[PDB]
Amino acid sequence: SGAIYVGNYRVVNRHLATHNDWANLVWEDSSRDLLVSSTTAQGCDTIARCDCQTGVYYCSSRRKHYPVSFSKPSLIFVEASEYYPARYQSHLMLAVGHSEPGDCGGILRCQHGVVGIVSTGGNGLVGFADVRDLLWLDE
Ligand SMILES: COc1ccc(C(F)(F)F)cc1CC(=O)N1CCC[C@H](C(N)=O)C1
Ligand SMILES: [Zn+2]
Repeated sequence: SGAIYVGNYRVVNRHLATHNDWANLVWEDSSRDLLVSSTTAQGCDTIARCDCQTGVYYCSSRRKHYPVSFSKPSLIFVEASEYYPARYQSHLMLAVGHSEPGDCGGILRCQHGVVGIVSTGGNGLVGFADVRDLLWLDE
């Protein structure tokens, strides 16, 4: 679990979104595994606006933060689940690192701020859904 709170927005994994998130929907994209809902309180997370390929993520299954190198956002296959069919997920970045299903929502950050959130994992790999292109999160 986990979310990004920026301004009057809450960014979560779409597959983990709640009834309130769907009832206060701003935007969602199944192909990115993202959902943004509105909030009644101001968020202060800084979204990074950069092309960094190094950063630190929070890994709930280890109660620890890990430094990682990660790929540029791209399309990558993801197998079925209670949430999605086998398909390509866009705006996804991979890194070598530990992750388990409940790790989705963990923040990845670089020196510029929030980069994205854990969305996939498996094989000693960790996938992050990028949020740096969502310029409207600030305005
Ligand atoms: C961080 O997640 C994982 C990490 C590890 C594993 C391992 F296979 F090893 F058991 C599995 C996962 C879970 C996973 O990748 N997905 C299930 C939920 C929806 C995700 C999506 N964005 O389509 C895909
Ligand atoms: Zn950066």
